[PDB]
Amino acid sequence: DQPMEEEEVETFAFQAEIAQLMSLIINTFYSNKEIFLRELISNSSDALDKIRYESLTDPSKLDSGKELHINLIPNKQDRTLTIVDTGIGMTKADLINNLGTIAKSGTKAFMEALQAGADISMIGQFGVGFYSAYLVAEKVTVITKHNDDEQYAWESSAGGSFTVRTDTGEPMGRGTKVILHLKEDQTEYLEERRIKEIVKKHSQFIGYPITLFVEKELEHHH
Ligand SMILES: COc1cc(-c2nc(C)nc3[nH]cc(C#N)c23)c(Cl)cc1Cl
Repeated sequence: DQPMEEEEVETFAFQAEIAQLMSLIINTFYSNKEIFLRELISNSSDALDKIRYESLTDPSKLDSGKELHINLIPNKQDRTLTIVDTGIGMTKADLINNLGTIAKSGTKAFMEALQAGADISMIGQFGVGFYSAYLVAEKVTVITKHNDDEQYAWESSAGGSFTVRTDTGEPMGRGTKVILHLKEDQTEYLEERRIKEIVKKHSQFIGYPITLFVEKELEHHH
């Protein structure tokens, strides 16, 4: 009897300082947790800047999709908030290198800044704004697709490790999805009014379309 599907999953340890940062963030009380969304939208914008730049000299970079935009997708039934972009995306090595195993100077520097009295909202200036996701999320899943490459899924609940595997669910043309599985007391970020006010307040200068898709699984059809 054959399995419908089978795939290899790799588990990697976070570099020490990244593990420390994630513990501080996911565990500590902060009054301004809404900044996570700003940080994630900012990273999407950067990724969109990148594919756009590459396409300037090689238009075929956009064969996997010309539209450059950001989508925000609250799903109250799954208790997830997903941010999707059609940016450059990442290779498997990119995921492993850039989301856990190699620490930049900004990781330690940021924690030093916080100890010296800085605010968590500054996190983006240290290049680690992604991890601010764990202010509101207990688990984060990153689905990503780069040109000429397969679709991969990265995931961590911040236990000091993350997994990587091939994603065969729903094929993306190109880009990245960051799926936040929200903490039970952070479900306000699934509400339309909350998402809208946070984007209005913090992402006014993002130069790409940002579009809300309110997701609901229709009855008897989950
Ligand atoms: C600079 O540091 C990071 C960047 C990205 C990232 N990279 C690319 C190519 N696209 C993205 N879209 C949304 C993202 C987010 N968040 C994102 C991630 Cl997932 C983690 C880190 Cl630590």
